[PDB]
Amino acid sequence: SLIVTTILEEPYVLFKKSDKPLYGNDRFEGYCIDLLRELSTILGFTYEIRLVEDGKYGAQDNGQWNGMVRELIDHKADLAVAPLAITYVREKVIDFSAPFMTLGISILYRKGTPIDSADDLAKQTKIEYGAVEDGATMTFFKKSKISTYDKMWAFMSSRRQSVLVKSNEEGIQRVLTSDYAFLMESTTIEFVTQRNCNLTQIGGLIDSKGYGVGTPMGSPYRDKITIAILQLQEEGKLHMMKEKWW
Amino acid sequence: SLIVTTILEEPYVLFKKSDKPLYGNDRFEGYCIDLLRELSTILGFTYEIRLVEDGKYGAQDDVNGQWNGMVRELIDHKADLAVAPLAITYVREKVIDFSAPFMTLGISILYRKGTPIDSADDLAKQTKIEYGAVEDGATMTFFKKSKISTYDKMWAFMSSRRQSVLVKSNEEGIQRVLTSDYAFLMESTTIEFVTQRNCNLTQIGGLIDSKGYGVGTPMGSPYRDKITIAILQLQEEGKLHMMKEKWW
Ligand SMILES: C=C(C)[C@H]1CN[C@H](C(=O)O)[C@H]1CC(=O)O
Ligand SMILES: C=C(C)[C@H]1CN[C@H](C(=O)O)[C@H]1CC(=O)O
Repeated sequence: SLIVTTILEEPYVLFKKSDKPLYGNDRFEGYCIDLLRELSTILGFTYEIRLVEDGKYGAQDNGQWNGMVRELIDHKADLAVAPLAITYVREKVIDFSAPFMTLGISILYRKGTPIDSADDLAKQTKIEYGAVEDGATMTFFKKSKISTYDKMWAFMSSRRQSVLVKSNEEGIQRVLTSDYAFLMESTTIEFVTQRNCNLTQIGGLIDSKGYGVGTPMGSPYRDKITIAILQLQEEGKLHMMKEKWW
Repeated sequence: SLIVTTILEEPYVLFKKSDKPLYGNDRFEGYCIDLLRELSTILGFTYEIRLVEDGKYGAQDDVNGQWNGMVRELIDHKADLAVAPLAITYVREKVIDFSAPFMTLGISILYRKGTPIDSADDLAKQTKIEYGAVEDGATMTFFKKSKISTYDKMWAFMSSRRQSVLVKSNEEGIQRVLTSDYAFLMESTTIEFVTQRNCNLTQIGGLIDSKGYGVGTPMGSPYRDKITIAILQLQEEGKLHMMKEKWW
């Protein structure tokens, strides 16, 4: 039996709503749960789903790793199945399957302003902007030497206290209730904009990355999961699953 | 010193044009060459570029189970890396390893502008307009393996007309499109290069699937995750994007 570490994030993983109380794996549904189930069928493993205790994805603080990334490092889990960005920093410490979805950083804002691009935000200060603290998105800006993104980070880091948030939900509410643009992942933006008609992605994608299944470094499951993902992708299951949940 | 297998394909890999004949790695330029050089700098390896002898990418001979092309080179440890527009596929992954993708693309349709043909389904449900792909390439293999109804049907068509509608290069496919009533199934990245250069050609519909190109290594090779890590760095600092801009 595999321990599968995950995190609450709609529509990837959520508590299934029902009257009768649900137990163990039944409690969960979502794109990632469907994925996990499809993988389980192809590969022939059983599993226990567990929500990462510290509720973090995985960042380096003292140099300590946290979240689902730490769980894999310490062998406290076999797989991480969540919207976990495949990144340089994470890849040095864990392994990732080939990506099951592709995405990019982009901007969440209200409809019908003059704001048209990242550069439009960067060259002003009236409209505040930020991102989830210590997430892949934030780290991209923190490390970027592209001139526009450098400026944005200078803005964000200096207003760290007030513009950086602890979740996508927190960021979304900010956008809805104040003059604020949220830097978030395009896949999540798409879900949100379908459900709030007054909101909209601004500009295009700022970068490119994927979500992958995480495994402890050197794990034999890696390429097995990779092969499974490619199979699923080519036969259009991954696509149906996106269509289902979006 | 690493042995790097590759193949001539614009704008990924090409012979540098010059009066004086050039030697070794100097002979080559392109997106993939730039990539290889950037990887070499990050990882600190030296290398020798070699064009794959049989001039194939990699399919399994379905009579005798022999692999060919760059995939075969890696399997046999005749090379350390394959750097080319080598699609990361289910069948190939079972026999070699791939880095994380340096480019994302998908199968699409190259056709002439301003017909009623709008999708793969439109092609599949007729026979007047012929269609095909590079023989034994990733695109053909996708249709050959697909259980999607429309694609299954397309493969029935193609395989039975194997004689005449499957081609040996992108270039051959393109000439076909230009000079007869034919739609060419090819990779979207290549479509884009081509359409920028022939003003009467266009992409029909959207992407039929999604895949990446990755650097190939022999299974269990340690180079894998090193190269992957290098690719993620290059992707995150926007160098991969600049490189595409440069060559397109
Ligand atoms: C905090 C969110 C939910 C996570 C999700 N994926 C990204 C990650 O892998 O860290 C983060 C998005 C972001 O940083 O904007
Ligand atoms: C025969 C072309 C040039 C190659 C290139 N990449 C794909 C591959 O990795 O096989 C093939 C495209 C295709 O099959 O349409």
